[PDB]
Amino acid sequence: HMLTNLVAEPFAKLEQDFGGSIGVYAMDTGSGATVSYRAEERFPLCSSFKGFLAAAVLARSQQQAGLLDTPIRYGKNALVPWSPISEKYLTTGMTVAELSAAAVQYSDNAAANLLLKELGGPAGLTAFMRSIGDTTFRLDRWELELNSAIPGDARDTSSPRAVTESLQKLTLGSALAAPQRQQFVDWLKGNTTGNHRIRAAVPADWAVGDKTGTCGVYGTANDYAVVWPTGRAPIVLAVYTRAPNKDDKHSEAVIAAAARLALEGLGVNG
Ligand SMILES: *[B@@-]1(O)O[C@H](CN)c2ccccc21
Repeated sequence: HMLTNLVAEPFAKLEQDFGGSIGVYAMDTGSGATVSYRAEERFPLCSSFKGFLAAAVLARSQQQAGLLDTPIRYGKNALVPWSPISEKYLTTGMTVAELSAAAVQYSDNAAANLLLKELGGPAGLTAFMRSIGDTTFRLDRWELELNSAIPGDARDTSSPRAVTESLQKLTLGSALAAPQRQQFVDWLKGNTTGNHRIRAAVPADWAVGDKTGTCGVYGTANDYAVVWPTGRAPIVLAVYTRAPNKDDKHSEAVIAAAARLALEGLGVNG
């Protein structure tokens, strides 16, 4: 507690202007100081689960040395909306590693569903998260049904805090072996969908990896990231949003602004 919210930031005004709710957890891994706002509330994961999905695949690859190289062929019926990479390889197949990279870096939905099947579905991914000590995360459905973002529905949700804690374990801690940890970091660093979210609050000369989520309804969107400011320890953070009405729009700018406030609250000069 002593190191949580040492410096208050105007998150309430930000979410009121947005017309919804913002949840933020940010950790300075050097000192343990944190910024926390609605951090234990549940928010829909949307596509943000795909980062943890790739981490679960990497964990399995520690026991299955041929897994990442395995070629996966799929039919047209596997190509659900927003599959920008896997649609280009329908006639050839893709490797497990390629599917994982596409799920992380392009939010590819066909890739995500194929990898979910490899792990035993939503319960298999949930079990992986339990195995690293995350008791909050739950995945319940597949793409695209998991994006419904219904107010009060706990399916396919986590909390900003648990997201940040799990992200820390996987990217900086010991939940993955060192080679797989760096592969997970590298996939996050190569994400293409997050330039207007946490990255927009991070100076260009700092390293950063992230995974976004956008549900398309209920103003529900999010991003989580690991950030390496030069000269100090890395920061891990998560920013999640939702809003009360089905046709409320999400805002990338609100996510970037919340990330800026989190970094300011931690005293990280940007
Ligand atoms: B997921 O939140 O990320 C992508 C991009 N906005 C996507 C598309 C369609 C459904 C879910 C998701």
